[PDB]
Amino acid sequence: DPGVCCFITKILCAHGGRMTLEELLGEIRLPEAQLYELLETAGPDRFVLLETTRSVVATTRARVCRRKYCQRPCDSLHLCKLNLLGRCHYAQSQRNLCKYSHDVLSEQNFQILKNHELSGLNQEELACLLVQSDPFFLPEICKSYKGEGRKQTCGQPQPCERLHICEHFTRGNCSYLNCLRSHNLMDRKVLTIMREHGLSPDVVQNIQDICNNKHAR
Ligand SMILES: [Zn+2]
Ligand SMILES: [Zn+2]
Ligand SMILES: [Zn+2]
Ligand SMILES: [Zn+2]
Repeated sequence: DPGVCCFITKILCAHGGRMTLEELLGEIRLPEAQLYELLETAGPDRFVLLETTRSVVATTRARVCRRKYCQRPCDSLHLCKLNLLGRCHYAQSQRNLCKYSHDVLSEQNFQILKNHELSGLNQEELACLLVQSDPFFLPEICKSYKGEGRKQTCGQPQPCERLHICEHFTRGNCSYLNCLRSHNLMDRKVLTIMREHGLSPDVVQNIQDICNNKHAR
């Protein structure tokens, strides 16, 4: 019923979603070329390789459902976003119930996880993977932001609290060679907003590197 529990995915997700190639090699006990074969077969939509001496950042094409009022059939995951970010009160309150599933390993999600080679991961491992992969988990992007070096139509009378970043870049589909909108998630103001939303700079760095990878398509 479940798919195969993937050694490489398992190890990366247990180690925070990124490891150096040298670390992974030590864990898997293979010659470098044998590991590269495994990584290349899964492809860049699952394992991002970069120079950091190289590292591997785990990702997935699995995404959380974006429908307002979903009914079957659906090919996406159904779960509580805020919960995976440690930001859902219902994880503490006994008053009423969250409308979103707080169990990523639900019957409903089972087949989707299998379709994406994610069987045999626990909720902590899945959350690590998803939060650095699905743009759904990012803070809102400012639609008033048109690009760098422009008098912004936002920010008055009160400061803008939305990210001044390219939304398409975060979704892996910015088609500009020289985009006018920032692709720099590691900017200090961005990191503050990410942090408040529940994303640490280390998580954002992984997101940055995954998005850089997709932009280089
Ligand atoms: Zn759905
Ligand atoms: Zn919830
Ligand atoms: Zn703004
Ligand atoms: Zn862009």
